[PDB]
Amino acid sequence: VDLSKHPSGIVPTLQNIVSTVNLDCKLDLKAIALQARNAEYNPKRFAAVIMRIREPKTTALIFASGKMVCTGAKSEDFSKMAARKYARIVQKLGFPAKFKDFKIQNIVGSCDVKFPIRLEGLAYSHAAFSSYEPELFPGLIYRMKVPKIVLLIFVSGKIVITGAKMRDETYKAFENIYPVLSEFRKI
DNA sequence: GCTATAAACGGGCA
DNA sequence: TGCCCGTTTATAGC
Repeated sequence: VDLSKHPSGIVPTLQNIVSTVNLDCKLDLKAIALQARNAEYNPKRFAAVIMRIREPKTTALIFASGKMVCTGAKSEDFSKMAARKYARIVQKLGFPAKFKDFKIQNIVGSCDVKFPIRLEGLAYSHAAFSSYEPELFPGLIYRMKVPKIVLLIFVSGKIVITGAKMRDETYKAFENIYPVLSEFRKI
């Protein structure tokens, strides 16, 4: 384990990637839904052709403007790969699709400090960052400021980390919270 | 299933 | 304007 960005020795698994990209062409979603078998289009419910591929297991959202969203991938490149696959499926249907302005929009990762946490004690000494109402949701909602990352901390020691645009913020935010979570170990 | 979280999207509606 | 819906994913306690 690389103990330079991970002094803890713990590495958050990335669990979901959300990305955008501009096909930079106007599209007929009604037509796309007809010749593609992989596509569902409910213009009332959501003005988007919803498309999926098996590897990388992803779901895409394709809007007439030409903007496209890709979700479900386990990493940044994996997400890019899927978006490339979707853009080419579109090209194959006779549309001047390109691959303009690809952007990693959100990283979601999870990890495990491997010990229980007193969520109340954590929520009590960090009132400015925390939000813990275990009747609505069993997880503490910790909005870190540097970096601006949102952590979801639980009793078991399992942790969700979201709102990251670079995977180093996913890693930094956890590293920031680890010596805090040890402070409130549940014995 | 709903409860919560981040984020892109575009149509709809107060 | 703004807010919802829309998709995905870890988490887990009703």
